[PDB]
Amino acid sequence: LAEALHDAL
Ligand SMILES: [Co+2]
Repeated sequence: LAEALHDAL
């Protein structure tokens, strides 16, 4: 999750 969001943002 943390990484996925880091990228999406
Ligand atoms: Co990434």
